[PDB]
Amino acid sequence: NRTLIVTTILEEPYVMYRKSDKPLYGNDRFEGYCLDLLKELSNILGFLYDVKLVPDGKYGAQNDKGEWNGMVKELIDHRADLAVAPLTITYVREKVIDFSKPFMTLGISILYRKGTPIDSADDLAKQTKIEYGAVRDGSTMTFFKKSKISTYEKMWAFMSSRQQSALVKNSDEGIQRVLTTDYALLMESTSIEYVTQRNCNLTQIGGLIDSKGYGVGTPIGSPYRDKITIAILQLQEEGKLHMMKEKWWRGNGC
Amino acid sequence: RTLIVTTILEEPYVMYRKSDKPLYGNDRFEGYCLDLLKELSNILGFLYDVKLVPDGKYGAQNDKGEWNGMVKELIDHRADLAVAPLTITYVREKVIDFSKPFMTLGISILYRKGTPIDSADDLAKQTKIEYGAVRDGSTMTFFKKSKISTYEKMWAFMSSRQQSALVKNSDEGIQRVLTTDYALLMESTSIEYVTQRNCNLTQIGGLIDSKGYGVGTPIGSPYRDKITIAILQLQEEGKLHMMKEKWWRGNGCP
Ligand SMILES: COc1cccc(Oc2ccc3c(c2)S(=O)(=O)NCN3C2CC2)c1
Ligand SMILES: C=C(C)[C@H]1CN[C@H](C(=O)O)[C@H]1CC(=O)O
Ligand SMILES: C=C(C)[C@H]1CN[C@H](C(=O)O)[C@H]1CC(=O)O
Ligand SMILES: [Cl-]
Ligand SMILES: [Cl-]
Ligand SMILES: [Cl-]
Ligand SMILES: [Cl-]
Ligand SMILES: [Cl-]
Ligand SMILES: [Cl-]
Ligand SMILES: [Cl-]
Ligand SMILES: [Cl-]
Repeated sequence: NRTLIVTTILEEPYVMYRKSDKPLYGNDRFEGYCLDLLKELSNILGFLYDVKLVPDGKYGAQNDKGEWNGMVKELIDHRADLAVAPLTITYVREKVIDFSKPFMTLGISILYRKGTPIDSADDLAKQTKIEYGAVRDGSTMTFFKKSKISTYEKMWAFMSSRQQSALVKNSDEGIQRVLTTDYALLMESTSIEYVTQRNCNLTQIGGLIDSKGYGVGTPIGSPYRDKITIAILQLQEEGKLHMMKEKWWRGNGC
Repeated sequence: RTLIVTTILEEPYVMYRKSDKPLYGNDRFEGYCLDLLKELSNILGFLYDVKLVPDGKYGAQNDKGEWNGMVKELIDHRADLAVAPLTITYVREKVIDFSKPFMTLGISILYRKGTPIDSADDLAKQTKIEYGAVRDGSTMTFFKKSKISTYEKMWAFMSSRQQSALVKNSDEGIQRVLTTDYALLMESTSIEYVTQRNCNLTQIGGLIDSKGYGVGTPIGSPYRDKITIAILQLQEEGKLHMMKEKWWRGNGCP
C-alpha cells in the first residue's frame, strides 16, 4: 500500500523512544505529540506512513554555499514525503520547501532561573555579567544573526563573540547551563513551557520576542501540503490540537 | 498587470482617511491592512487597486453552496488578493488559497470590569448575563459547529429566541456590552483594540481557540506562495510587530 515516508527528529515531547522490555520496531519505536498528530492526520486523510529519523540528526540550515542539511534536505531531495517535528516555519526554509499551515504557535523567549530582577531581553542586552545564548544553527540563533533591531543586534554581538562560547549544542545542554551557571537561554516558548512544567526552579522571562509556528514540511509542489493544511485546521477547530498539547505538556505541578 | 485587492471597512484595519476634500482611489483608505499592502507591494513589486467588497461581507456559504463576500470575489476571479482581518478557517481554506497568517488571534470574551465572571464556563452555567457574537462570522460558526459540551451549551443559548443574543457587527456588540448586562464573544485582536481605549471593558479569561488572519487568493494563484514568503520576511524583520503597535496602541488603562 502507498506509504508516506515521514522524516522526524528526537525531541521531547514531540518524538521520543518508547520504553519497553524488548526491542521495538517500526513506528512502535516512538511516541509523543508528533506521533499523535500523525495518527490524527492519517485518520482524516487516509494515508499510511513510516516514521524515519533524519539521518544527520538536524532540523535544516544552510551553509555558506547554500547547501541544506537535516529534514529540509530530505524533503528537497525527495527522500521524505513529510517532515513532522517542531520545525519552525521561517523565510529561508519556506523558499526551498513547502510548509503546511502551522499546527502550534510559538515565539522566542528567555529561559532563566526564578528569583532574579531580570524581566526582558532589554535587561540582558544592556549588561554582560549574565551570559546568554541560543542553540547553535537553529532558527533562534538565525533570528538574532539577521535582526536589525538595535536590542537584538547587541545581543547577537554578545552571543557571537569569543568564538560563540555563549551558544550551546542543544536544548538539554542549554537547560543544564541555566541550572548550574549564571546563564539565560533564548528558547522557543513551547519548549520553555515544557521545561518549566518540570523544573520548578526555572521560569520564562518576559514575553514572546516574535511570532511564528511549527508546520508540516513537504517538498515543493507536494499535493499533500494543502490537504495537510485543511486537516490541521479541522483538528484545531475541533479542539483536538489543544487536547494533544495538554496531554504532553502538563507536568505534576509546582 | 495591476492587482485588484478586495477588502472591507473595519477598524483599525481599513478606514476612510480624514481630509477636507473628496478622496479618490487608494488614497481614500488608511489602516493596518493598507500598511501591509504597501509592504507586500514593495517586496513583490506589484501595483494594486483597493476595492471595497460590494456586498460588505467577509465570506460564508449558503445552503446551496454559493459563497459571498470577499471569499466569493476571489472565487470568481474578480479580485486577486483579499487583505482584511479574514480569519483562516477550514471551510474557507477549502475554497480559496490563504497565505500563511500575518496576525495571531483567538476567540475570547469582552465584558465590563469589576465582576466575578472569569471564563466561558462561568457564562455557560448561567442565564442572567446574556452573551453572543457577530452574526455569520467565524466566531458564530465556531460555536455552531463545536462538539465541546460547554460551547454546545453556549450555542444553544446564543441561537435561542430567534438569535436575539447575536449582534450585526462589532460596534453594536461593544455598545451592548457597555450599556446592558451582556458579554461579547470576539476575536482577541479586536478586544485588545477596544480595551486599549475603553477602560470600562476587559477581556475575560484566555483564548478559546488559536488561529490567524491570512491574505486570501484564488485557488491556484501564483501569488499565494510569494505573499507567504513576504509575510515571513516582514515578521522576522519586526515590521509586522511595528505595524501592530502603530495602529493598536491606545492610552491603556489602570
Ligand atoms: C505572524 O503571525 C502569525 C504567526 C503564526 C501563526 C499565526 O496565526 C495562527 C495561529 C494558529 C494557527 C493558525 C494561524 S492556522 O490557521 O494557520 N493553523 C492553525 N493554528 C493553530 C494550531 C495553531 C500568526
Ligand atoms: C530543538 C531545535 C534545535 C529546533 C526546534 N525548532 C528550531 C528550528 O526549527 O530551527 C530549533 C530551536 C531553536 O532554534 O531555538
Ligand atoms: C469583523 C468581522 C465580522 C470578522 C473579522 N474576522 C471574522 C471572520 O473573518 O469571519 C469576523 C469576526 C468574528 O466572527 O468574531
Ligand atoms: Cl501507518
Ligand atoms: Cl553531528
Ligand atoms: Cl541543498
Ligand atoms: Cl556590565
Ligand atoms: Cl508575549
Ligand atoms: Cl499601486
Ligand atoms: Cl500555507
Ligand atoms: Cl475584572
